[PDB]
Amino acid sequence: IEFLNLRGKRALITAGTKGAGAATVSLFLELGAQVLTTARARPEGLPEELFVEADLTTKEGCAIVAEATRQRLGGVDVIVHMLGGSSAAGGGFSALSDDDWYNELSLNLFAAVRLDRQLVPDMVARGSGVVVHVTSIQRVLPLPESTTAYAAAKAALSTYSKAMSKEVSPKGVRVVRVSPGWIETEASVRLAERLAKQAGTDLEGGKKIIMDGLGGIPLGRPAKPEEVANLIAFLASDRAASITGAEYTIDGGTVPTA
Amino acid sequence: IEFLNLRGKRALITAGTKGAGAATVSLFLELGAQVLTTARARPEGLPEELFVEADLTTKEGCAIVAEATRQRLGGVDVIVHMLGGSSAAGGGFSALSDDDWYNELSLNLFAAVRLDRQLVPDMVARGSGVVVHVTSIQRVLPLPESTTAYAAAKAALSTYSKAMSKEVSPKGVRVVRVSPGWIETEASVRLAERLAKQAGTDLEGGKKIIMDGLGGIPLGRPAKPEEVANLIAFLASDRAASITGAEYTIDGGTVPTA
Amino acid sequence: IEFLNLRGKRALITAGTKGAGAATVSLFLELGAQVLTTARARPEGLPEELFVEADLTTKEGCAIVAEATRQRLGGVDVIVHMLGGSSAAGGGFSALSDDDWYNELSLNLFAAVRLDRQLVPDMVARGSGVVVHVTSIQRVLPLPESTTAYAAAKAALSTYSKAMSKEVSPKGVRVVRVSPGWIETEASVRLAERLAKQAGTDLEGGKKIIMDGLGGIPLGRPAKPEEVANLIAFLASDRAASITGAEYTIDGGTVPTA
Amino acid sequence: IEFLNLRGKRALITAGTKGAGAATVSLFLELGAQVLTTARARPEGLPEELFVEADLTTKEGCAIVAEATRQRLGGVDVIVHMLGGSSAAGGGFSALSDDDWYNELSLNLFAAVRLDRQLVPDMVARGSGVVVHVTSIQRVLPLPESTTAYAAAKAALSTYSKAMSKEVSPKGVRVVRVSPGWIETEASVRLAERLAKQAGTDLEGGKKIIMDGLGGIPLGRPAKPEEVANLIAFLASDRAASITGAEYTIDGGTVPTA
Ligand SMILES: [Cl-]
Ligand SMILES: [Cl-]
Ligand SMILES: [Cl-]
Ligand SMILES: [Cl-]
Ligand SMILES: [Cl-]
Ligand SMILES: [Cl-]
Ligand SMILES: [Cl-]
Ligand SMILES: [Cl-]
Ligand SMILES: [Cl-]
Ligand SMILES: [Cl-]
Ligand SMILES: [Cl-]
Ligand SMILES: [Cl-]
Ligand SMILES: [Mg+2]
Ligand SMILES: [Mg+2]
Ligand SMILES: [Mg+2]
Ligand SMILES: [Mg+2]
Repeated sequence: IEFLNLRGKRALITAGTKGAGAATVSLFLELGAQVLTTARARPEGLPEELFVEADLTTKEGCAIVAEATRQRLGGVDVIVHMLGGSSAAGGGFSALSDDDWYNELSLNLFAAVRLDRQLVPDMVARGSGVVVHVTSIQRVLPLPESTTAYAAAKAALSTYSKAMSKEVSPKGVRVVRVSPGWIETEASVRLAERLAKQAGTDLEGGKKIIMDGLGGIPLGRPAKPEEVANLIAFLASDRAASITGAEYTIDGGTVPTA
Repeated sequence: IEFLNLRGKRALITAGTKGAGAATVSLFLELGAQVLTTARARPEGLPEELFVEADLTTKEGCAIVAEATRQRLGGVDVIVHMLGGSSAAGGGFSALSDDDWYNELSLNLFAAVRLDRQLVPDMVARGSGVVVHVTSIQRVLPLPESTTAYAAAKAALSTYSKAMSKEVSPKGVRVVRVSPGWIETEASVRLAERLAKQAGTDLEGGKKIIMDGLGGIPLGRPAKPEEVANLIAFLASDRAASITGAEYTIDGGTVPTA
Repeated sequence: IEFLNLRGKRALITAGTKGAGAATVSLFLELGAQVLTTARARPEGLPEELFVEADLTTKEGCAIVAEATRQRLGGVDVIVHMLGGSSAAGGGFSALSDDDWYNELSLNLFAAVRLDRQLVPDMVARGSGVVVHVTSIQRVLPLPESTTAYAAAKAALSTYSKAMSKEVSPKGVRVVRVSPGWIETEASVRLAERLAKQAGTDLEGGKKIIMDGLGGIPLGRPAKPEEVANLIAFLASDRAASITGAEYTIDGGTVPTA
Repeated sequence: IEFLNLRGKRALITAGTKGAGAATVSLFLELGAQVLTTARARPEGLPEELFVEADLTTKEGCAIVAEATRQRLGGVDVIVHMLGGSSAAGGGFSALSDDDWYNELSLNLFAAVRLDRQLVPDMVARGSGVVVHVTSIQRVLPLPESTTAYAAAKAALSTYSKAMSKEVSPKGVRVVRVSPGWIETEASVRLAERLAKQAGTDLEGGKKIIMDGLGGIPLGRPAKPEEVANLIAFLASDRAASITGAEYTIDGGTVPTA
């Protein structure tokens, strides 16, 4: 039995170069979806048809991607908003400049907002489709050292997503959130290695430092990119037709409240 | 590609006679699981090996089922606690007798507690497994007319489940909650028909009365039993290995908060 | 200016022998309220008129207190449900017996339920009054070692309280929850001292052990009994006439989610 | 007994011209605080020393107010961030322009962020003080017609506030949120009257239309400006010394979840 498939579905998945983005692109293709993804620069190995080059942190980039989506897919059945991250330095709330706030909002909130504004009305007119906003456990569990503005932007995204669900769910478009905790990437593995040029070393000890900083991960490990992809594919499928306006956390139990 | 399967997995699914319980039993069997389910009386059509007869609202019934599980399955990889419901009359909090409170707790909370106490330690010793507590959106969104004690019992279940996840997730047993809104069953369809011997009639109008009572369902319809089964099977599978200590709501958007 | 007073108000405050219970009794008397409080045995120093002797963990005790309230106060304007606690040993969920579950529910949930059932309808008939359910941060942030059933019972209480608020708030009775974190009592100070007959000693070090177990208290200290009383008196006063159906946390920031 | 006072305390209360802002200014002055408040233009009746003229929706305005605070108060013990509102038209998420998003963020989020960045470090250096972020129930309960961006901005504010509390609470500065539902103002009373030039008329009927739009208010009426002021004064006082990192909702029970 083929429990789940995405055959025929046209999907825009933002930021599919690496990490969970790449894993989600890869899984969607496995499941039969036609995929368009985005990056500032196309990675050398993958088909030109799969990528549109753009800076989604700018309104010009969003305009380009929305149009490319229309031209390449002809329409969208699934949007997965994966673009996100934080580049702010540490030092707490008072070390955040106007630039930092603008950067955090542009990356984590505005790309989804701008793309949705362009693409969702057509989905509503058709009367079917799914939008997945990838938020972050920091939206409920903020970590202040360098991610105060990151957390705030993800909280804006989460509530924006719920608001949109209230509007478009009655019209047949589902809108869900996926909220990951720590995801194991090349970047994070190197971060774990880094925290070992400082006191300690062992890598495992480095990962422990990171996990303790989150308040501990009951599962004892971060999520793999493929595991985030798994949840997103499930939510985008017809096996999830009654799921909308909800946030599905994938964090190994990190968020410690019920 | 076979995205999801449950081959080899041994599953206890409580209360599998009808509704979402029956749909979950049916889906698990489709996906290759060995299933044991429970009811006060076996339905006439289905194999004797599939059912254990017991009253899970009593501690004797729970003792019987735990032992039957050991004898028939030899061990458990997945427990899905589906037993739940409310038999209290209306009249608000002051119309709830001591019997009503006892009944609501015994049905919605104590069966899971008693079974988990017996079965989960062996899963922990093996170092693998999944427990699914089926709660209810009323645990966060209580409706006072007849379901004040029902809501309270489901809230106890939800927090109990989270507590257990904190303890056993580090030992390799995942513990998740599935929180349904209104599920379309034979009982509810007849309820919709009933609210038409009162003012109105149209059935569709009857379902509207029910949905308005919930504060509205953005999706515009209740969940189907098969849709609840879909989510439970996903959570029980290895595609969900990083998901624990979380509650996954399936309610068409009913809960109106982010 | 006398910002706040409780002159003329008749208050039942359960479990007022010590800790926050005693501090709340004391503050209410300071603010002009007529108070009735409860204990298994009256403390030697305080007026007989102030206390009714009863075991509120039994339905007989609740019946006695409700009647004593009617006889001594003639009516109730404010009920503060402070009775709560946990006597379960450690060992996690599987070490909880049927007795443990019964004890936790009887102490933390059933006394409020039984008393409310008797007393609240008269408040509703008058069309004014306040009920304060003292819950616990464990209702959202459960700690599994010895307090799995305690957390579950407090979650039941919290959702029960919200359900009741939906019913009686439109009739002019406010129903609010106060959710304390760690409260500094004689018992807890001795617990801090105890964890020093084990590794360490310093008392301050003992309090650190406790706080770390909670995941840390940002404020850096537990709440004082008087501080819990402060919040309860505010909520019971006419300065809080628009506050109902809400839970007010007093925990020095312990709960780490927004 | 003088339960509560704010004598000696120096308070910046933003946006104190009308509504809850004016009521909070008035109450703080009653309780002995030295107050500085803000508006685009000073209302004709009140002392020049009480107001600084500025447009807090701009970074220049925030710079002006922070400096005026330093000159007029010499230091700040309490900041109450009351500035907020929405000017977006209806039409749902797709009717929100880039200007709308910028306006909603600048008004509801950025004024607090910019002021806090300037003023909070000095409070931290002193080791005492309170910051109150006035959010909105829409941060959890978003209403999509015209307030999608408003809700998102208030959610950003709420999580930002929690993040800051984690950082500065250990240093002796408390950071709390007050989350109002509908507040009765001149503007809203006229809105109620307006919805009567449309179908209906009765004013009471107009207020019913508004309340139904919120999903109903169990209390049956909006909060008064003075009632919001009451809660803010309590939270700013030494009677609330153990309350930090929490959000206190004042909405007559509107938010329907526990
Ligand atoms: Cl990677
Ligand atoms: Cl496939
Ligand atoms: Cl929704
Ligand atoms: Cl059925
Ligand atoms: Cl299969
Ligand atoms: Cl967990
Ligand atoms: Cl004490
Ligand atoms: Cl007084
Ligand atoms: Cl309520
Ligand atoms: Cl006004
Ligand atoms: Cl005063
Ligand atoms: Cl905090
Ligand atoms: Mg910076
Ligand atoms: Mg009854
Ligand atoms: Mg025990
Ligand atoms: Mg607009």
